[PDB]
Amino acid sequence: HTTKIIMDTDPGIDDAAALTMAINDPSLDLKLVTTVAGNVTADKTTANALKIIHFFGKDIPVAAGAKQPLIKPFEDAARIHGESGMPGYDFGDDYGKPLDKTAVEALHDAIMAEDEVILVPTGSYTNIALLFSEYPEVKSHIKQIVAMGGSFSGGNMTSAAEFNVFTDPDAAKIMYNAGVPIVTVGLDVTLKALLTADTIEKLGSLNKTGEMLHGLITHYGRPMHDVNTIFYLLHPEAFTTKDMWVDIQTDGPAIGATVGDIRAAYHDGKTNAKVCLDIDAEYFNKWFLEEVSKMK
Amino acid sequence: HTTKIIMDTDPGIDDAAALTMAINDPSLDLKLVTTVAGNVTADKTTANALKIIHFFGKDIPVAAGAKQPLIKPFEDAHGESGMPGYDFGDDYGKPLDKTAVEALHDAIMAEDEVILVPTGSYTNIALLFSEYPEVKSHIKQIVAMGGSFSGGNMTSAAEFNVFTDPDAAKIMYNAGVPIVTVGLDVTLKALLTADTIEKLGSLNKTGEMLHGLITHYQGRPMHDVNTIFYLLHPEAFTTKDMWVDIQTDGPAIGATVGDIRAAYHDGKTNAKVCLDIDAEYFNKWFLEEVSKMK
Amino acid sequence: HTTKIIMDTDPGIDDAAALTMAINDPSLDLKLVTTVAGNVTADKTTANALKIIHFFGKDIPVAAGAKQPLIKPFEDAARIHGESGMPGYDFGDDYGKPLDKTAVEALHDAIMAEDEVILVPTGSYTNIALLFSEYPEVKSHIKQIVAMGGSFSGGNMTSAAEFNVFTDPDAAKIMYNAGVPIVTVGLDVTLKALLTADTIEKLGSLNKTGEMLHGLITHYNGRPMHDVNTIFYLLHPEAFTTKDMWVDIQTDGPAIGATVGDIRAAYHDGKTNAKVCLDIDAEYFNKWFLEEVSKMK
Amino acid sequence: HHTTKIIMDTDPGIDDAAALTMAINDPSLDLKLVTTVAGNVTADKTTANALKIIHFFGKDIPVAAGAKQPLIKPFEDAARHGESGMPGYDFGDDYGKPLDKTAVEALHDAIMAEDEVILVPTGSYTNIALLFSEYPEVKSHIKQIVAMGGSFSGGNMTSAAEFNVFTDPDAAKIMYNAGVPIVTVGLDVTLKALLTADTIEKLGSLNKTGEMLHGLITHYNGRPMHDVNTIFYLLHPEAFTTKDMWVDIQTDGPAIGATVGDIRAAYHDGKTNAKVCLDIDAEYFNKWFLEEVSKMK
Ligand SMILES: [Ca+2]
Ligand SMILES: [Ca+2]
Ligand SMILES: [Ca+2]
Ligand SMILES: [Ca+2]
Ligand SMILES: [Ca+2]
Ligand SMILES: [Ca+2]
Repeated sequence: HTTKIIMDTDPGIDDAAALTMAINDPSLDLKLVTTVAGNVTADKTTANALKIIHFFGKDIPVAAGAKQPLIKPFEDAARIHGESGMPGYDFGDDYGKPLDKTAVEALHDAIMAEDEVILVPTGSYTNIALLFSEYPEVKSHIKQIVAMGGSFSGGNMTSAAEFNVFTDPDAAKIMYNAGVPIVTVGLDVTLKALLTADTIEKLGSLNKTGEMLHGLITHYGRPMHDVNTIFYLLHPEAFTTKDMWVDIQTDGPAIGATVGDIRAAYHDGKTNAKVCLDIDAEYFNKWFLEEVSKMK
Repeated sequence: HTTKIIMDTDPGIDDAAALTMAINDPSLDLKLVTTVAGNVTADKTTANALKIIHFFGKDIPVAAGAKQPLIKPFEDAHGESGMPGYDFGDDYGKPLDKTAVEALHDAIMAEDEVILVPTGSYTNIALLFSEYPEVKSHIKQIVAMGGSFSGGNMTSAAEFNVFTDPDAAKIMYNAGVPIVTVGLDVTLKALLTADTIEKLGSLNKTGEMLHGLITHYQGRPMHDVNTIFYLLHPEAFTTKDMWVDIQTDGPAIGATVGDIRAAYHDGKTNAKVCLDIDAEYFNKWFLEEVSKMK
Repeated sequence: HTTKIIMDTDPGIDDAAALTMAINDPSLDLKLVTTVAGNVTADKTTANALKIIHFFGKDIPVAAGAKQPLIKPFEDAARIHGESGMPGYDFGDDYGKPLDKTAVEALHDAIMAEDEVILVPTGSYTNIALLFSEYPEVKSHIKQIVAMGGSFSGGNMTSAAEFNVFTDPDAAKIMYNAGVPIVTVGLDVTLKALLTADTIEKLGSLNKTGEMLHGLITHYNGRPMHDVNTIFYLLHPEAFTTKDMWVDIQTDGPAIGATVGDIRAAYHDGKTNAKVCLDIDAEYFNKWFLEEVSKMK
Repeated sequence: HHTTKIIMDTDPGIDDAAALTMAINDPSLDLKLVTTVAGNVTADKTTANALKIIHFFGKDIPVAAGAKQPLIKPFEDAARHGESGMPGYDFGDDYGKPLDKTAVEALHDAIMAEDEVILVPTGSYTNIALLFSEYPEVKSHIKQIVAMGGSFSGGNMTSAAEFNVFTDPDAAKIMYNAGVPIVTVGLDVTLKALLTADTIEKLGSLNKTGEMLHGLITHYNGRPMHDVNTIFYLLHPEAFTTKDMWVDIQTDGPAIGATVGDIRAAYHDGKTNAKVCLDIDAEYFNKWFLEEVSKMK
């Protein structure tokens, strides 16, 4: 048996590393990749997902999704224009075409086709919120959501908020209230998931995949974000977790905050997320190299 | 010329009267009816739209839409149709095998120009504009039942359709498509008189049907039908272009906040707000239109 | 045999008419007038209150209060600059001085001196919020608050909000949550309290007070009267239709300054914090206004 | 040879007791006044606790009791026994009485008496918000506010919010928008300010002050020290890493009580209102704490 997964992404170098591990691990069956707009437009994140899938010679379908957040106007200060949004390696132009259907339509069809799937959002959550609103019947087919985003110890857009949640707080609130079990892979662990200078050097000489990932990773040691959704699916024993109630702040100066009820004081003992609080960084490094060494 | 219109509804007696006028006026071509959940489930509002369309012998397609608001949990306040006072029978046909969003996307992209007429909460319109922003250049305007600039009905601050899905209303009001706001400011003045309702019941089969719905619960304020009355008789309304914001949290959740002084938005407007109505002409019009029907 | 009252004001022509009726009614004992900043700064509203009290020759102390709202920055487009903020009559320049103490300190001393008082806020509620936070012991001495402000049917700063609440929504929230009984005299009644052209003509020829009030009333220019309806409520509650309900104050977002009435009683388990004024006998308001001013200087 | 004039607003509290100990006894500091606010115990009990500490050192530095409740946010009753709120030592019953005036009134008089003072709030900020609203004239007399509270890396009431800000977010917003320079002594540094087992053992054997502080510090089973870091900042700012930034207070929603730092300087046109403490020399904090207490009774 393989675990059926669907990835919703805004590649993005971090998403490229997540997709690399998901595509190549033989215990995972990646059914579908959807994209959302982020630091580049949905047209560019779509092209980037196609570039990674084509690099591995796979025919995994890509569906382009939401061009904008539900409500929060996208910060143009965060919008890179006339660039790829996934720099540091030449993929060529031979990478194929997305589906004609939207990410929401593709998610609905791919989820309803499976008894059980794990959904893995590594961008802002706009497509997931739209999916759950238009097709709430998908939820019984989803075992778990393993989401990159949030922080319980300090943000990156402000002190209070992490990028994926901050980009579409309203979509994050819909996802966090949907009643599907969530694993929160936030900055609490991703800032600890330090790919060492020694690991990054070894990566660049390993094979064509290692050369590609080295190019993306070194373009700007490196904390790895989105790839920890896949590392959690394969090695949950590498993480320390805590079940808690998570609320999304959707306005005011703390817009985009993932607020954890760390005391369990306010929600009558109810939880909606398994929050990732720590990671084995040594095993993450060993794992990352072991996995890439088996690829092209 | 005929105006192409698409109606998004939660029938509902008020939506029944709106659909009746839209179906039967020869200057309007109703391409599609979509439904949303409200006082009753999306399954029941879908059945109610199909009952009205079938009553006039039309095969106007119905697509069932959103079962719940985007964010705000629906206030539960069993057994009921949600459109009582007339027996439509069995045999009213079936919805499309796609969502309201998918049906709206296909029907709007097939036309150069359409008018969109939401008479429920705005969930399907917000989902449509988020998933398919390419529809917006095909929409001349939105003529929306909802809001109030002079006192609400769910609270003092908020009208039902906006209150039910404030987040969807915000998405619709920020989408850049021209809006006409048909709020409580005019619908509470659109009083169908006791004399009108009596004449309606004896007029014909449509009059009998509308009489049955209208009198199920002296005179009745009519809501959603004023979107169609606006399309056909804009001269019967007093309007003011203004900036409208949607309050989406706090005690004033669901408020349509009009910048009545134009103090806060650098003179920009996103809505033509209906502030008054010729109630006498509304009554005369309502009877004249129904007299031409079955 | 007199009702002890304290007025917190931002005069303002409407507050001048309220103070006029309160000073001159023999069933009322106006112990103190406090001021808050509004369309003009607190120094100007203080001067305006002193002008009205000095016009009637009374001993009534004035204490200057808050210069700014608690939290919401005062909208500069609503600030009237290099002006009195009470135009249409020259009182001269011999109107006396405020107390040395703040409005809050003067309110605390005047309320604690009475077993029972009625508080009558006709500006924004900044002083009352500060008072209840610093000296919650005053609340057992207050029989009720009769407040000018709010709307349950359309605002004047936006469609959602009335000026006095809009000006300091956080102060209004503190006041509305304080557990002192409130009567809300909002735009629902004040926009119906239309002083007719016939009344305003008769007012100007009545006596010195009528001449002074005519000067203030007709400076911009029939006229809706606001703040004076707090005093008309105290003297003639039979002139009003009221409804006890739960009122929340919106303190942020586009509906900032909204008084939200739970008109269905759906959300508060049947609890009430305000008696909301919904209708007024405008004919009696006119008759009363003329009858009262005819008994003055 | 010259002293810094300071005023402390406190809710003692073991952490405030340690802050007051250092402030009372440092020869470069002149503590003019202590005010109190309600927190984990009532304002009556925090007042008693400040008087106990002052009396322990043979001083009669005045204490003025302040606000009994937050401005707006109902006090979380799960966060309020027949308990002192400062256990682990018998201070006896000879500790004297607070001033008759409120904290606000005492703060206004003490600040206006000085050309320059530093204000040091170690509780929730209710008294400071009321002070700045009623007496904005104090602000030109205040060089700086050195505040215990906030976090830019994880809270203690929720993931988003620290206790002092969470307790009265509205008061914290008024303080952060008042235009007086702020030094933020948040959980970023106070959770690193670990008084070691070795330090706490040496403290207990040092003298009567060390015995008293040992009693309070070891009552609940090193120890992170909070409020005392305001005084450690005043004396040894070189022991801290700071960054000027714009700080907003979240006053509603699930992130209520958050101190939101514009860490990118993306949203406020490069304007700052706070010098945020991000790191501390914990080794020097320990050395300093022992050196200071060794010079006391
Ligand atoms: Ca990403
Ligand atoms: Ca769709
Ligand atoms: Ca409807
Ligand atoms: Ca005071
Ligand atoms: Ca006034
Ligand atoms: Ca403290």
